[PDB]
Amino acid sequence: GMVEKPQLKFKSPIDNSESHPFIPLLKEKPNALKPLSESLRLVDDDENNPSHYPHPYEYEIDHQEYSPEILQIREEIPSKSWDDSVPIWVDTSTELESMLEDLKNTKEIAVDLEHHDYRSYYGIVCLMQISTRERDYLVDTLKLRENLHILNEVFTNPSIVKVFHGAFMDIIWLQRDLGLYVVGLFDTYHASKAIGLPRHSLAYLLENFANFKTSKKYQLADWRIRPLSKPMTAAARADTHFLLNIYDQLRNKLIESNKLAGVLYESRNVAKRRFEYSKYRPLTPSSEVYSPIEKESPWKILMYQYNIPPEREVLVRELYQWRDLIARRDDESPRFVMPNQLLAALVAYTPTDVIGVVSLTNGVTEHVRQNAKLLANLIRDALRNIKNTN
Ligand SMILES: [Mn+2]
Ligand SMILES: [Mn+2]
Repeated sequence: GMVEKPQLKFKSPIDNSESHPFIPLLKEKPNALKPLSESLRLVDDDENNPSHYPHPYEYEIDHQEYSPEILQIREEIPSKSWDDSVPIWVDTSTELESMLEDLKNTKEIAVDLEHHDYRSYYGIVCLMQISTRERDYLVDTLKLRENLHILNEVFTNPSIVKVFHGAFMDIIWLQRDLGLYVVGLFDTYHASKAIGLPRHSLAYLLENFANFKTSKKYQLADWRIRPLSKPMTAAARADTHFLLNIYDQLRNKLIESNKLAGVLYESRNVAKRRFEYSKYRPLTPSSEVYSPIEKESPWKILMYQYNIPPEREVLVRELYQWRDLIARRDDESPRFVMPNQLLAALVAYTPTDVIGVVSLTNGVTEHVRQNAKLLANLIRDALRNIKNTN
């Protein structure tokens, strides 16, 4: 079909202006050790790190003690039979409340998410998967975008282990879109590395410990689509359905070889990762902070040198900045507005009228088609400025 942009239905409108450092969406702060008061303040310009808000749960992540049953080798619990249950679809505040009540009665849960970034500037969390020893949950993070914050009661309860595989970006996505934080994380990716398994991916773990073969024929899928297709519903359920059992085996092996403390340390730091706008990103790019990383051509004159002439970097740069502004304005990804190959195509052929712009041998996007005149003017200016100057 066409898929209507889910953003249009968000309770709170999106803001890509980036006129202030990221502000935590957190209004309440359960399992608090340090009041939310001190949390929402600021950290005035340093030199390495410009002004910004700190991670609202950083303190707890450092002080909150782990569940004593995590340091103990325990009899593992096999994953429940896939066919013995259906994944529980959650898309109403009432369904959300019941799941929540259920999660509060666990010792650990497995969590994962599905994300979308083609038709959104920063990106949007489209689905959340949660598994208990007994059931698999599929949460519509689109329809419940503003309600999900209540999961912090469990996501920040240090008495409940939250298991994720390589959650470095998921931690970022969770705060940015849902204002969710995690205290009591166990990252199976770091567990796999510490133990020294040949491969460290989720698929590798699923294949060898749960005899489940994965199909990456969905990491390019569109998670905004409602209802979810059977195959996508299954592939999402598979992210958390087998994870707690894998958690048991890796944990026991870590205790058995005295490496658990290191994995918990690595995990606390994954959970401490803070999301910030590229504009207010710290100088030295560290793993402690994340800011939007262009998924396309090198800022300005690209290295994909489509034989990019000398005096055309000004043109290149204007196209880049124009693209970014339109992307931000319409809340779209830069590639949806204009992919590097098209941008490159414009710079290479330098069309100066609408006909030239829309008939580019390569092809054209809706945005380029709708701004053909502006682009033809922009390009014409670039050429005129060249013929002059020198
Ligand atoms: Mn994930
Ligand atoms: Mn997935």
